[PDB]
Amino acid sequence: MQIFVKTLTGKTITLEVEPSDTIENVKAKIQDKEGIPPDQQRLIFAGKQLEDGRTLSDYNIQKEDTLHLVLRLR
Ligand SMILES: [Mg+2]
Repeated sequence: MQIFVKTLTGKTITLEVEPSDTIENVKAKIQDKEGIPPDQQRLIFAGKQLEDGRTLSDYNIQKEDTLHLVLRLR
């Protein structure tokens, strides 16, 4: 399924994912597309800060949901 990850400027990063993909895996996909190291990425959905070891399904993320990406220096 596709999900969207919005950056601070409103850019959409579209990812192809499965419900059993982890947040670690999502950050790896973002690194591959955008070149941003996973350790610099913070993902948020429905007000929750998303933990690397949990899955999309653990957060009830569904097709075409919009996550937010916030970045940190390092
Ligand atoms: Mg896969």
